Amino acid sequence: MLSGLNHLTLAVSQLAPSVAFYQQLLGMTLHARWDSGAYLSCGDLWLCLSLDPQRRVTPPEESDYTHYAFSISEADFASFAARLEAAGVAVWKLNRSEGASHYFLDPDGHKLELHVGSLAQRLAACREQPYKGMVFFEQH
Amino acid sequence: MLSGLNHLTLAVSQLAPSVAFYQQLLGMTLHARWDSGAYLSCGDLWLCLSLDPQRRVTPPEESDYTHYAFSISEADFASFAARLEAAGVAVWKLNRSEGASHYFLDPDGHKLELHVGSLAQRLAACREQPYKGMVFFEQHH
Ligand SMILES: O=c1[nH]n2cc(-c3n[nH]c(-c4cnc5c(Br)c(=O)[nH]n5c4)c3[N+](=O)[O-])cnc2c1Br
Ligand SMILES: O=c1[nH]n2cc(-c3n[nH]c(-c4cnc5c(Br)c(=O)[nH]n5c4)c3[N+](=O)[O-])cnc2c1Br
Ligand SMILES: [Mn+2]
Ligand SMILES: [Mn+2]
Repeated sequence: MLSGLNHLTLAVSQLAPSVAFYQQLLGMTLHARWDSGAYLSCGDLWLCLSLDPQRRVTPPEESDYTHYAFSISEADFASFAARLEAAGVAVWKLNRSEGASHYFLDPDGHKLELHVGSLAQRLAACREQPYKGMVFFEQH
Repeated sequence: MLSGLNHLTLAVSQLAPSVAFYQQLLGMTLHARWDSGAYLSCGDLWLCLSLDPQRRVTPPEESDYTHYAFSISEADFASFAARLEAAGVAVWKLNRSEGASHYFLDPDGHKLELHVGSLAQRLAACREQPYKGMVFFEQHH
């Protein structure tokens, strides 16, 4: 029985700039840092940056849809999305679905997202306007 | 203030095989499924598989170290790692650090991991045997 996500490891090409991105801009808590990576936490999330020479800065058009989204409150959303744009963070997708979403890139091109809402709320929204061929699995 | 990981979206090239891998093999709860993806949950984790034609089946040597690790209890580790090997799931890295770790691949080549241990336990272990040039940022409360 799996109990959830243990940690998220991001391959980075430059450790010093990336540590600033997640600690300074995103306000994550930096717990440890060594010559090959760093340990940060964002609430219940264990984020690990690993220095990888195989890591190339990938433009969004040369990478697939794989992305990682962080939870943020409705009140704090607008100001935080402005913070990243004011800091020059690039956007790789426009929000069109339900709930607040801001799609941005990290220094190495990792596709990140700020999303307001939970899985329970997304399912409820999809019950009123479902996707093409969508089916729901309810256990009651 | 960010409150944690909201959801993890994995681009998949074939929706049906990927949905089976995470629901059947990994035992995750499938909540919804449509022509372009599926919603699954793993404890506090919101997992979303999204069908992306841009997704290419990537062998482990052509992708970087980026990986996603799932929590598992000490008791369940051994049997679960045996379950995956019995089903033919490929391994992309051998465990060398503290705690039980099994590195395996999903149908599309996404590097996954089963890990036993928390960040607090990993930090405590690194205080006795630290990594090269490692420094700790403790506030002492
Ligand atoms: O010969 C040596 N090789 N070596 C590698 C490391 C190292 N580099 N990155 C990680 C690392 C840490 N934490 C994590 C996590 Br959490 C993760 O997902 N990956 N990851 C890698 C490690 N490690 O824990 O062993 C340290 N010392 C040595 C020596 Br001495
Ligand atoms: O013209 C159309 N385009 N279109 C796209 C979708 C769609 N496909 N995947 C996702 C989707 C869902 N949830 C998620 C999550 Br959670 C995530 O991270 N990505 N993601 C994508 C969506 N969406 O509604 O956002 C549906 N209907 C339409 C129409 Br009608
Ligand atoms: Mn998303
Ligand atoms: Mn790992």
